[PDB]
Amino acid sequence: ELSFGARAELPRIHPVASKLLRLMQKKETNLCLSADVSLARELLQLADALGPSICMLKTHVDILNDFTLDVMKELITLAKCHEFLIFEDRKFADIGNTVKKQYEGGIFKIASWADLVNAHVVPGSGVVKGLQEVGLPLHRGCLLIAEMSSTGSLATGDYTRAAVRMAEEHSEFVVGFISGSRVSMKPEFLHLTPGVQLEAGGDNLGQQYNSPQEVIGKRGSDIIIVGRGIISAADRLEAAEMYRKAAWEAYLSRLG
Ligand SMILES: O=c1ccn([C@@H]2O[C@H](COP(=O)(O)O)[C@@H](O)[C@H]2O)c(=O)[nH]1
Repeated sequence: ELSFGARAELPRIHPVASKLLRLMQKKETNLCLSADVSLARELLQLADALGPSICMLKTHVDILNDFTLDVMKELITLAKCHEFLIFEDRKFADIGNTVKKQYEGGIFKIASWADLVNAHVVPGSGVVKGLQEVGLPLHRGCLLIAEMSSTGSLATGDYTRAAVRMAEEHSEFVVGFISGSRVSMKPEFLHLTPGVQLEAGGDNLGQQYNSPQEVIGKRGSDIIIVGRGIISAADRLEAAEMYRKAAWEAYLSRLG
């Protein structure tokens, strides 16, 4: 079991994964902020204040009421300044020919600003092939959704195994997983886990929470993704620091 810094140097590492792992090690953070807000100003103020505490900022561009490409330029300035990646949680899930256009084009031009995107595996490997046609030339990476945090998830058993095989067969572009646990035994792949809070509970629409210690320490994931546990708190900086310290110590204690 290797440190993030050592995993950044693995022979088969993807450049996006390497950049991420190096800044995780440098900044002692394995926290991804889920910036689930509707105002550009709030997104940018969170990115600036929490930038030092996070390895990654996850977006849902399609809920920003005042999206423009200039907002994403300003977010990139902050990502470069504070050293974090931008992950658009778009969950591409269509045929290859369609997702290529949804990734490159339209109003959002996701591929122009997102270091990482993700995809569901249910359509078969054409979803990855279509994305990679845009993402490989743009030096991007992708995460496959192997497990989900929500009640009634069908991403279990053979489905999870299919996601791992699809990732391991598209390693030029796929850099890891959305999962609740370590699902790949190959250390070149990242594991990012949403459904994380310090306290037990859930929401009223099927979200289920587990703690950083559970998902990083016991379940062997790499990165926690935290939305409301930070966003709904009064002091979002202190909340981010609490989640960062929790995830980082769970990782260290796992390492030995
Ligand atoms: O299995 C998954 C994959 C993605 N997300 C996303 O991660 C965030 C979780 O936010 P919260 O429940 O921490 O507020 C949301 O943006 C949600 O869309 C999940 O919650 N579960």
